[PDB]
Order: sequence, then C-alpha cells, then structure tokens
Amino acid sequence: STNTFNYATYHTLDEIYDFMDLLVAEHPQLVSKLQIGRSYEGRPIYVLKFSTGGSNRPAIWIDLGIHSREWITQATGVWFAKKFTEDYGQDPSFTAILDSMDIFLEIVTNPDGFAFTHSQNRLWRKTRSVTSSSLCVGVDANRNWDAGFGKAGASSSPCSETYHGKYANSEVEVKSIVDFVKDHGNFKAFLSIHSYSQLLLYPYGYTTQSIPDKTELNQVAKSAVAALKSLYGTSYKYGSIITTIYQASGGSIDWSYNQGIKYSFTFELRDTGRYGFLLPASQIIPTAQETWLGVLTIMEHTV
Ligand SMILES: [Zn+2]
Repeated sequence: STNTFNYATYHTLDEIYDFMDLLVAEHPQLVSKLQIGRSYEGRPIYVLKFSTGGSNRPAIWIDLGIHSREWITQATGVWFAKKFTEDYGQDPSFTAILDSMDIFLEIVTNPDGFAFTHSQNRLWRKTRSVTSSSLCVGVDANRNWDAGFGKAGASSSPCSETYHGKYANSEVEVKSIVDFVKDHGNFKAFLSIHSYSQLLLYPYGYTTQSIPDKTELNQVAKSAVAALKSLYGTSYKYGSIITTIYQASGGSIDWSYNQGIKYSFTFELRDTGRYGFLLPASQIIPTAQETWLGVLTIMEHTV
C-alpha cells in the first residue's frame, strides 16, 4: 500500500507507476490516473488528477522529471501525491485549494529517459526519440515547447544535451501535455519541477522582455522561497529564467505563460552542486517537504 511504500529512497519507473495504482485504489474519490499519451518508445504517460468534483474546475498543472536524471523530482512527485491524499480534509489551506481547484500531477514526464537512467545511463536527461541521420538519440524536452523555439538558448545539434528537436512539440512527451492543457482549457497555474540549483523561476527564458505580471509573480516566488526556507533553512534564489540562469528557449513555463496561464513557475530543487543530480536519498523527504510549502504557497496565490 502507499502506507508501506518507502518515500525515502529512489524508485524505478514500474515502482512509481505501481505507487500510482495503489494510490488510486486507496483514494478513489480523490485521485484518478489519466493516460495523456505514450512516450516515444511506447510507455504510457500518466497524469494523476486530484479533484473533489466540479466540472473543468480551475486547475494546477505540475510536471516532474521532464529531465530524467533529476531523480529528486520524480521522488518529490511521489511524496506530493501521497501528501495530497493525506492532507485533504486535514489541512485547512490545502483542503481549501482542492475544494475549488483540481491538481494534475505528472510525476514522470519523461518515462523513456527515466528507465534509461536506471538501465543504461544515470545521467541521461533527454527523451529517447531517434533522430534521423544522427548517431544520437533524444531531445531536451524542456527546449521543445512553442516558446521562442529554436532560438538561442537551445541547440540544433542532435547529440547536444540541449537539442530542441526538429520543430516545437516534436516530442510526444511534450505534445501530450500541450494537447491536454489546451483541451482542458482551464489551467491557472503550471509548475515545472527540475533539479538542481535551488531556484524558483518565472518567465521568460527565451527573451529579456519582462512579463507583464512580473511584480506579482516575483512577490509570489519571493513568498514561496521564504516558505520553503522556513523548514530547513534551504536558500533559494528567484527571478526570471533569463536573468537568473541565462537564455533558454522552448521552455515549458514560457509556453504556458504565453497560453495565459499566469502562475507559471519552474522549480530547480536541491542541491546547489555538491551532489548535483545524484542527490542522496536521505535528502528526498526534507526536499519534498520544503518544496511542498513553496508549491502550496504558489497554489494559495492562485485560488
Ligand atoms: Zn531539468
């Protein structure tokens, strides 16, 4: 059961998918599992929908693990999923959130890369799409979105870790989210979880022009990182993608903000580079916990 599940260790693709089935079984009135597409290599892409009803309620999107090696994110997603089911009807603010909003949680946004990080290459980041006329595989899925696509901040070299693919939304993992979000039509927040560097970022990555909503999103980020910090003292920086970590094109929150999803943020979780992507399992739960406060803080500014 999800009560027996070990949240303080890293899991396989199958173990996470299994976790999802266990959670849906234990909480049929709160969580359901949607398949929004398949991965390049044919794995199902699963989004957990947390909802107390209504129809097409204003929604919060959270993608984790779009970069497969950032294992702290998938691990955080699993923890989040469990916590949603624990806190509804217990926590005032979260109960409040779930009463008015749906949450869509994609724990493994890049299943093919995730399996590859377990079977072949722990540090694999990209999808696993086959590039015609190349010896290399995979696209940086967070450079595949239709926001400044192909512009500086991503690579046209197929062997590059930042290769953006042949055209925006070329990756099924990405098109799947796009089609889902577009069809849903009522997303108010869109959260992309990554590691590492301890950043909370708002758009844009692809351009120096400030977003109209900068003052608000900046305050929200400031609030979020402060809430996150209160737990363990973890220090995050926040700002636009391009002023905080330089130009990046084809990014997810740049796309979503441009769809009118105002509350678009990207988290870069622990740490700052000591362990990097190989963050120790013993940090999974504390990271999850502090990140939760930050996320919850953002959801509150959305309701
Ligand atoms: Zn990443």
